[PDB]
Amino acid sequence: MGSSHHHHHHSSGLVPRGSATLGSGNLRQAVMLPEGEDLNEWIAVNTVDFFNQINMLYGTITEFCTESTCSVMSAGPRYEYHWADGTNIKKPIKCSAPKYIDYLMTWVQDQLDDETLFPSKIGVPFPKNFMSVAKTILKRLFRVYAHIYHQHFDAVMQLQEEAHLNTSFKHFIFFVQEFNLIDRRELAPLQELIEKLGSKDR
Repeated sequence: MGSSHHHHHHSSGLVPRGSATLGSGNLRQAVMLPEGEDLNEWIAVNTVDFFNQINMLYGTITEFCTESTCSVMSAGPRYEYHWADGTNIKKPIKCSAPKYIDYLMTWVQDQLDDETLFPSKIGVPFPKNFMSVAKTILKRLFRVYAHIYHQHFDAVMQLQEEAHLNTSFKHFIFFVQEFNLIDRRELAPLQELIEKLGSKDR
């Protein structure tokens, strides 16, 4: 009615900071054969590296994957996901991300440690066997990678470093593109995520 006085000042928004930076240079050499090495070896060399780099960053964000939200996966005695063979492998069972991922990284991690598809001794045919086996491995590395994007994109940011996922994607594409070994529809689900993200250079 008369002379009243009222005021309130407040503005919160303190964002935390303190992330580390990895100085990975001379990555170009890692994209193309070293000086002059065999191709069959190159493929096997980059596989362990590629899968190791992708499998490594996923281990930090994989812990984020929670809830049944995983399109339901097959795992367990009664029903489980088997590799190599493809005779009826699609049934609903209790299986989370860290669970299905295990079988994904397991298979891959196995071959990298299974002296048979790698160069060591004479026996297995690289230009025939290593190709079929390697084709199943490469497809697995990317497939699992996308998991971080779709299944838990936010999880990437929640871990401070997010550009890492996108950065590694370049080497995953540039590498296959440089040698021209791309194929399958796996490439389809790529132009979309790139367009949505955009292009930030400056």
